[PDB]
Amino acid sequence: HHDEIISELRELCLNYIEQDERLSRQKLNFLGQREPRMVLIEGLKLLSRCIEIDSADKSGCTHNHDDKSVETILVESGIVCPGLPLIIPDGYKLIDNSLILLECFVRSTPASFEKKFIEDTNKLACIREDLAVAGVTLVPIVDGRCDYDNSFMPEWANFKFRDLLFKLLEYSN
Amino acid sequence: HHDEIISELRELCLNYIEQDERLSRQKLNFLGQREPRMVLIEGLKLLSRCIEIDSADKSGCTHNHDDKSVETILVESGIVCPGLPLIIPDGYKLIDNSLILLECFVRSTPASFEKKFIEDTNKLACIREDLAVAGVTLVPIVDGRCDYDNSFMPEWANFKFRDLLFKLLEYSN
Repeated sequence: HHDEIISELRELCLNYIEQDERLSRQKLNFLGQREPRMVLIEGLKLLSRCIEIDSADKSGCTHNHDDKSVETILVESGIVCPGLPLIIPDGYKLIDNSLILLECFVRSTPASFEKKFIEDTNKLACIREDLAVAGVTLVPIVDGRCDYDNSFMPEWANFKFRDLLFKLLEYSN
Repeated sequence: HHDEIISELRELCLNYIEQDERLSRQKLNFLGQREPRMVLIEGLKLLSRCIEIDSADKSGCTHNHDDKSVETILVESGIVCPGLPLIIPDGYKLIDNSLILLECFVRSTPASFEKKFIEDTNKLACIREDLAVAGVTLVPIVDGRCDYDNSFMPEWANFKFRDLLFKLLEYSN
């Protein structure tokens, strides 16, 4: 049954995902879903959020909890940068006149890993000069990962959570 | 003749490598060599230094000009971190209580690119906790590149410089 899969996903979320406050909102969004395709989508977002927070912590920056744009981040610290592409980083840290910007990703093949690393590098590089004129030095960080492992979940639970999400995806295919 | 190759390398160094002060010492070390194997070694170091400075500038940090260790960097800012692995970053920036550490590399295949990215990531990750106890937050940056291009050299000159270094390597093989 699809209800059994959903119930297993619920118990993994509650018992095996570390109780970090930054995950609370997404865990609740996930637990509030009863429709299989919505459980699947919120489950993918939950596992992605674990990876992003893990990357922000390892990179020494603040996880972009409320999906703020670079434009928004600078405005909130009293920095005016007019005419700037829409970039939503995974992490950020405005320190003195330096703006740490973090992009993280997961790729499973070396060729897709390198392609994505170069794309994320170019994405951040595009705003270096725009920030420089506003007196801000870009510190761009690209964190590429080869798997979906993170500090908030034991490896077996992360694997089981992905196995259950796949069964839910098959049920909706 | 090997003297013709050396003379061509000399003119490329002087006429086609941008006159950035951070390259001056290595350009002079290179120009002072007359033996083929020493011209080759100093030429590889020169092209590597162009890439490292280019990475430090793009990463918003200071190029590690005098190959200082992490231990040394912290001592010079009045930060005592006792018992720390020997790590010489390509770049650094101590800002407030945050230590930006930069590792850069060039790899020509996607598999070697990913292998090296993960190794450089782990190298920096090893000191996160050691720095954390000394009140310093590590901001580790790994800049992987797919080629030897840099802002200090036109693409044709960078290619010719590598072509001439290869002919010098063949002469010494």
